[PDB]
Amino acid sequence: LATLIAAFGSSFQYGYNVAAINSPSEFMKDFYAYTYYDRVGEYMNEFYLTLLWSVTVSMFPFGGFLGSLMVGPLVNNLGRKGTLLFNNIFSIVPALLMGFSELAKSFEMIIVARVLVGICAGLSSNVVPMYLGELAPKNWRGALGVVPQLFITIGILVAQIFGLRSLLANEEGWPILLGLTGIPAVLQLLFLPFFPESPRYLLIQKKDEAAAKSALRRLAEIEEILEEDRAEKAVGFISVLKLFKMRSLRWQVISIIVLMAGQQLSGVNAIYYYADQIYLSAGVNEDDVQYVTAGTGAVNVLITVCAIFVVELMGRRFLLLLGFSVCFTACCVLTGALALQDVISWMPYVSIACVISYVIGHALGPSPIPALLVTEIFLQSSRPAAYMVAGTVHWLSNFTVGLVFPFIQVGLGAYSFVIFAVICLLTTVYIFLIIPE
Repeated sequence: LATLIAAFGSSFQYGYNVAAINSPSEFMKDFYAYTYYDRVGEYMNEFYLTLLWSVTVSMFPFGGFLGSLMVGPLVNNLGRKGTLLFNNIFSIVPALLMGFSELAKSFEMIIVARVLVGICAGLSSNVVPMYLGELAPKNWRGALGVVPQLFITIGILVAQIFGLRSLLANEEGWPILLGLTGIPAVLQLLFLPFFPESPRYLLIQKKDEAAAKSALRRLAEIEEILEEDRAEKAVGFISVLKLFKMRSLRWQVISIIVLMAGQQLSGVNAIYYYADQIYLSAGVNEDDVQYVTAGTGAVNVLITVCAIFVVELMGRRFLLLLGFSVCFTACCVLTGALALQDVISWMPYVSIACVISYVIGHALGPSPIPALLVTEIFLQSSRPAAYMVAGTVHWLSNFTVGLVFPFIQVGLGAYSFVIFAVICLLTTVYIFLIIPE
């Protein structure tokens, strides 16, 4: 039960690394600045420290983009569980890199570690539902729709409570907080080895029938069912180019690009990355920020443990529309209470509610649904190529929002969220006019 739950818990390690850089950030930037003139001797420019931190944060979703490309040759060779072991021992390297980063320097042990810890996440985000998908029985499969998403939300919360001002978030304790991401990796390297392998991979790729049957009975019925990896071999798979070329799939491709971009450019990760800096940016006391972000993640989990049943029962289109609308109206009123701060103390309580109300709205339609629709609206042939398009749009949008947002709230100030409302509005219009159930 516990190890069964901790088997797919690689999603937790993703959720951890997303918010893991929010809390220590204040104490971390100092580490950059004084390390700089402890070598060079001159102070680092105010902008370049902001440019360098934007890199630290945005290397993670960039690494995921690279790492998500490798999932194809890896699982076609190493296997599902095999690849899952590969990145785990490979996840220890960036983990201890940040943990011992206290010793030498940030320039490598952090930034180069962030891209390396991103490769693991972008890689597992495919393999994990892939490994769990082939193991699951025929009829009962899709119960995993919001299930790993729940673990991502917990990872965010854990990083926030461990990133509390009191516990690991401080000058001396932050490397322990960063390096703590390797603990569930070394924890998974224990329980997973005696977990069953992939039956579909062993029979088809490895051509071993005895290896497929033995792991099947743990759970020639399913054995002959795997002949659908033969029938599908003749059907072939559409390329990424032919996706755009096909007039049949155009309003599909256009939609997932809009959904994946809209989801990420909505500024959802702009929060979990920058939440500490976001709350400070309006009404919140320097002490209160570390406490309120921890609550924002708690709310996020409560909505996610809800939306698992809500997503399938309430429909695909409505929840999607309702979400981007809430995320739109929460941006206006926020940009908003940020704009005029003279009404304090009346304003800041509103701003905090706006961030919470945004999280709630995004955690229903915008976050879970787009990934689901790609599996549905695309045929088996175009499904592998469709995934890559959606994936590339997701990570690179995630990349840019993590990149530009410090410069946005620096440049646009209290208007920082105006660009997100424009996105939410444009997305809500598209998913209204075009996308049906």
